[PDB]
Amino acid sequence: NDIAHNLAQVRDKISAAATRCGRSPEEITLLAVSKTKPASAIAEAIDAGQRQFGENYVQEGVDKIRHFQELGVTGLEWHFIGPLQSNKSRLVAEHFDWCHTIDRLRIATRLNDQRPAELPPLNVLIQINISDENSKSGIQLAELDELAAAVAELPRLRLRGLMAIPAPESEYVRQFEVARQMAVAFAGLKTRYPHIDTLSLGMSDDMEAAIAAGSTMVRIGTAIFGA
Repeated sequence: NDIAHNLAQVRDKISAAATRCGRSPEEITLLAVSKTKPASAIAEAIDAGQRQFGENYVQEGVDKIRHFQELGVTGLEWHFIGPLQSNKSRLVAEHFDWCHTIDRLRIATRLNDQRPAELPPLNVLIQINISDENSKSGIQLAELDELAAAVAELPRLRLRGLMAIPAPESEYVRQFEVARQMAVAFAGLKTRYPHIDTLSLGMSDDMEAAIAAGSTMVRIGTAIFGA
């Protein structure tokens, strides 16, 4: 396919979905999910104006980060959106700008400790397992207040909101209901904690329900880079 054309098509759908439910299209960040795609494909996306990329595997993501740092491309934002094992946390703390997958205090404390002080604080989301019994990633909502309080004190992290990967769901009604559960948790978090502004929620198949429910960031891979 053509990455530049796909990017425009995805941005159009995001913009339409926001407009339909009265939201401004600027409220929704497109996170281009480049896992398993070569740097040359990311390079095409960059040449077409895309600046935020999400990677699922640490060494793959760090190799790409270094590649575009050495080319001297600036303005990029790299999000780690895969599960994080403790033996790979240092590479994430030293190179990524965001991490969506905080689901236990020890991994956040490791990231905090391994983040150099000269870098900006690592932007982190707490991941909720909202509806997926087949996943072991993410916390239950009942554990959120406690974990958020603990994570919030880490000086080299910045708690920015929540992420979830709901169980696959074909019914729009259930897509919206599950997404609203996350939006409701997001809003409650936003009242007490400072600078809560990111709800990472939604991919191609549930994009409309996620945006209608209150997502601020959709994660799109196949529809941009192909399969």
